[PDB]
Amino acid sequence: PQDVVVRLPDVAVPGEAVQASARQAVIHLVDIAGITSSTPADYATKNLYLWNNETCDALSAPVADWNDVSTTPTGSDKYGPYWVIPLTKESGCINVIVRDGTNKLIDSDLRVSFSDFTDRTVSVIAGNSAVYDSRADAFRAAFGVALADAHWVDKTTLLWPGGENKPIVRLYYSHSSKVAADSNGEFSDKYVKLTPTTVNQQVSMRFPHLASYPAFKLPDDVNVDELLQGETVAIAAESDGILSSATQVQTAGVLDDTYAAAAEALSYGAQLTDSGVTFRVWAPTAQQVELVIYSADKKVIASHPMTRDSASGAWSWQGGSDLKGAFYRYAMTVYHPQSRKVEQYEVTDPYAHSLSTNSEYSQVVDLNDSALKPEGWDGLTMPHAQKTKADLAKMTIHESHIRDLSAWDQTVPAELRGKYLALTAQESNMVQHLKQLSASGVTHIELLPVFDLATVNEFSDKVADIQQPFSRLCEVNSAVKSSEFAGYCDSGSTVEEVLTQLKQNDSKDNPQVQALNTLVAQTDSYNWGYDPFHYTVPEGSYATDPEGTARIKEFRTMIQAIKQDLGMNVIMDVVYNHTNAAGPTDRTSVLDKIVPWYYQRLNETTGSVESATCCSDSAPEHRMFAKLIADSLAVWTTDYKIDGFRFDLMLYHPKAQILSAWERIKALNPDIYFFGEGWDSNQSDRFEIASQINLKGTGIGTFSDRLRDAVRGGGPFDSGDALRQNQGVGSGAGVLPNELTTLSDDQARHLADLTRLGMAGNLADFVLIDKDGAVKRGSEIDYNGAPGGYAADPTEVVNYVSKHDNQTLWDMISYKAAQEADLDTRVRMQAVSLATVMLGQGIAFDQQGSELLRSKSFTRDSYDSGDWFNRVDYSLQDNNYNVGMPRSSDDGSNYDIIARVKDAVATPGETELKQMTAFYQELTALRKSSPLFTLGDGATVMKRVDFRNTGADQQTGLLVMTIDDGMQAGASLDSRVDGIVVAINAAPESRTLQDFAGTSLQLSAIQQAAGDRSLASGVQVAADGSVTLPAWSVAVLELPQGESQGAGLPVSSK
Ligand SMILES: [Ca+2]
Ligand SMILES: [Ca+2]
Ligand SMILES: [Ca+2]
Ligand SMILES: [Ca+2]
Ligand SMILES: [Mg+2]
Repeated sequence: PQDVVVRLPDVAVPGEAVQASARQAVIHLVDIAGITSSTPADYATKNLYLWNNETCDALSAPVADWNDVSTTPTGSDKYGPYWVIPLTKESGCINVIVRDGTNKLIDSDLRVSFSDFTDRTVSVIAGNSAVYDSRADAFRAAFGVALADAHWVDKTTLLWPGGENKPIVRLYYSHSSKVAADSNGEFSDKYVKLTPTTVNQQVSMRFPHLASYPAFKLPDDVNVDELLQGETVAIAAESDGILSSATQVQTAGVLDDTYAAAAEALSYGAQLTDSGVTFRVWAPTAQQVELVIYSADKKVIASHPMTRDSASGAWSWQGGSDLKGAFYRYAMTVYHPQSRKVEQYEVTDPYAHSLSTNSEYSQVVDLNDSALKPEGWDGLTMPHAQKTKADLAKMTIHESHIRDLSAWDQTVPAELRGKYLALTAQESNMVQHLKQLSASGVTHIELLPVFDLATVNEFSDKVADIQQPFSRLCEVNSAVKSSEFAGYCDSGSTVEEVLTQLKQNDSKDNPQVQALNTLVAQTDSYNWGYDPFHYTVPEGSYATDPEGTARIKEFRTMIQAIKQDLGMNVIMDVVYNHTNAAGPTDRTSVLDKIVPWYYQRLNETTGSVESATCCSDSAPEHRMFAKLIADSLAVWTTDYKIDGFRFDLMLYHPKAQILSAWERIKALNPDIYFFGEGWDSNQSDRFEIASQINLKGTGIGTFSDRLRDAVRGGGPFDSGDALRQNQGVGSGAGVLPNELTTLSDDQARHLADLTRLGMAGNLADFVLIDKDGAVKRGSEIDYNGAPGGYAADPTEVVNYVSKHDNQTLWDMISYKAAQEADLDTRVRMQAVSLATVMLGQGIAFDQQGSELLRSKSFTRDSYDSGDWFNRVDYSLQDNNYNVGMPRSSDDGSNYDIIARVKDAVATPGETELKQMTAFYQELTALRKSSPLFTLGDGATVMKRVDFRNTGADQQTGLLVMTIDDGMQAGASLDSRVDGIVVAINAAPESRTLQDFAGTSLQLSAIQQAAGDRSLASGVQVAADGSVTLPAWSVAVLELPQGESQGAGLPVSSK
């Protein structure tokens, strides 16, 4: 109360010096440094550099010379100088650099658009790149709250660059209004005073990315709880109280430091107890939280102020058991820093376990009700074991989507198409096909998002799908009436029929199938679904009824049909790395409405929600989102009997957080498998990321992109001719070049190093002979500058050559195969490509439909390309190749290479699909045919797995792997063989192996049984034990085991 008062400068908010007249523009430079009076600093040395180019041309007399200082102010007053600037027209823009001498005062090349500011009278500030409509706007920005680069990281620490070595540094706070200079131009709100200090070790451990920040300390007795109830602003002033800066404050650090210990010990959601129903939501900053109860028809029937727990920041209320089945939301009164208002809105439960249609209301549910279980649910067992590393290694995954599975299948009842329940249609083509894949050794179905997505409208009246009349499309899609396809609104045919008609004159110059599908996408039922609305409710649109609990039992019914009828385990894709939206207004913003700025990751400076994932990046590094994630997985594990989880963008999570969720979930079922994908994240400055490298030895799997790229050819950024030039091992790199490629023998040999290493589990320490005949460890094989091998156990590696994202395997082969490769050869290229995965030691993963040569008509990113481009035809008429040019916005620069390559051979038909399916089941039956294929343990792999045909003189494209079951490896794991040879001859020539002469090698039984339909058809094992391999073939051979264990195929010490 003896304190210096922080205040604005004792001047009025400036008006405008001059308003531009006709064919003029005007620019003010607001001399804020000067208005902080003392010196009337002269403006002669101030000048404008001005020029025309092709974008902004409106200047009338540019002075192109850079060193000409002559463009000095037209005039000036106490707030600074201004410039009158002649122009050619009033519609356009002009380029401006602001200078003192030749020195830039604003580094950014400024541009003033006459579209934005129609009075072409604008203002700018030295050191700021923004262009304001008036000097008042600029003045208020300079002395107003801006950005959010202050971080209240624990109870008594504030990191803020803006306060560095200023004499006055304060935390201002206002419960009910936003902090602002009052009528006196003074900041009269309450404040805490901050004194300079040095960051803790514990704070630098928590926020390494902020450890260079100037630190400040809060009095030890500050009432933290009360400050976090409203707006908080950090302010810095000079010794006379004139404000230097004010910024908003990011509070997630202090929120964990104050509440997370207590709040972690509580359970959340609408919880059926024995004494009724307990509701609890975490809202440590909220002013009020009322529980609103809704009737079935969504009328308010009760509203309860909840009880705040002071230690946790959680709010709770207990009601009657009759509340089971009731709809509810939380009515929040809470300050949101993005809008700087105390907001009032109703939000669904982030811990919701049941919802109304389209997620508008959460719903009280007891998932343990036998009425939400199909008959026998409680005794449902894992058909495949996941205990030992060898168990895990046998995992053979079929990555599928709910509509991809059943949308086009006429043999699924119509009401079940695109539905969880399609999986119960035991006579359908789709289900019978999955049953046979299971019998042959596909072990796992992996589901694309079946949690509650945001992007499909669950109100069936608001949706039109291609099996329905075009008129319905025009009814629900207002853009169709004013499109080139409007005439079809009265046509009388379905949208699928119209798309069929559009194929005929579809081409790179008339991409009309795509053009119509783009509109169909906006309002169909189709999406991959990587758009989280609620993390722990099934998706509503995949139920026959999305209103209420029905989806819970239909979902479990599907889980039962997969494990029990189909005999496969079930993996869920999960997307904890982002939310669909944030802020206080978006319909699908849930977490960020209830605890604002806590669950999203924000830029350290502006406080904007980062979007590096695509969308609204979440903050799994914060304790209560880590809890939300683990609690969520727990429900999917226990109540839905999910056997494994695949994390989208896992490397946006801290390694420690993934490992913590894993230990928590292993406590419920120790056999649950975790894995994820990651290639992009640069969150390394904030924490140790859950990456391929950092996860060595943890037992968390990661998708490997090493064998993928090497066998497909190229990489995901390829476009244009590179898509054809970058051939892979599967499409003839080196051995069957196409007319565009320049791949050298050395490059092709490098691809074979990557593939072999992946077949041995992509281990860091696996020793192999490289392309030049040198000894190398896996970590020493280059993958675009990084260590290639990175795992400790093959169970940490998921191999694949096709997946839902990027082009299907078949479309890649169509891009890259030489013209002379005929259709039958392309089918074998598909099979040899998949043999490197299926016969490798890594866990085997594949896209639903590779066994049908699945195509997407070259679409590279089909997440919103509808039933049309994602079609899988289980009646086996074709593979959905050549059904139209793909989406132009993403594949348009590829139209030239598509048109060139597309019609090289005929489109696969029933004969090729059935042949591929046999190839596929052969490969999966081989993979599970001996324990040697799935050793599980890295040290065992290194002990037993070797390769022949290596070095600079290798026969290009021939992969020969040996797996030892003989004396030098230890126990005999397979009673019937002393060893196994895997020979993949991905080449146009027949090849002969002398490596095994004299050993009584013989072709495996499975392949001999397949006969002329085998991948090994035509293989010759001669008397002397030499082996002839046909072009484009896969052979699995074995050393038969005698009365006891033999010499097998010992690995050589290199
Ligand atoms: Ca103006
Ligand atoms: Ca949904
Ligand atoms: Ca869509
Ligand atoms: Ca044996
Ligand atoms: Mg960053």
